[PDB]
Amino acid sequence: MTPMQQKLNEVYEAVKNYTDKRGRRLSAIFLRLPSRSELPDYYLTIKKPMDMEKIRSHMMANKYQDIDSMVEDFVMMFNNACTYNEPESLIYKDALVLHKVLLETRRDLE
Ligand SMILES: CC(C)(C)OC(=O)N1CCN(c2cc(-c3ccccc3O)nnc2N)CC1
Repeated sequence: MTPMQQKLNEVYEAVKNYTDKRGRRLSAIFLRLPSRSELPDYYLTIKKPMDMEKIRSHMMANKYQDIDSMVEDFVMMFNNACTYNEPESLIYKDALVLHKVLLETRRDLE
């Protein structure tokens, strides 16, 4: 695997694997967004749906030319979560924390 592919897998795994101070894996809610059949209202609040399974499949299909492209999908996903849920909710706070982890991970790989 190229250094580019190694950095992509590392960024993805940092987000996926992060746990909080009590061991809770924050990424669990962001793996699979329910379909529009199951969750119509989300697809009207949210222009471009995104979840980690989609990011993972783009990564296995090498569709990421650089790291910036992967971060954009992650930031899109976390912005989506912070649009659909209110700031006081757990999912909003989990999105904010994983967003910070994402950027700190990209920075550490600079
Ligand atoms: C019972 C039924 C009505 C089907 O609802 C559910 O099963 N839900 C579970 C998922 N849930 C949410 C997912 C995301 C989310 C997921 C992946 C990526 C980004 C995201 O924002 N965000 N906010 C939510 N609150 C919506 C409600």
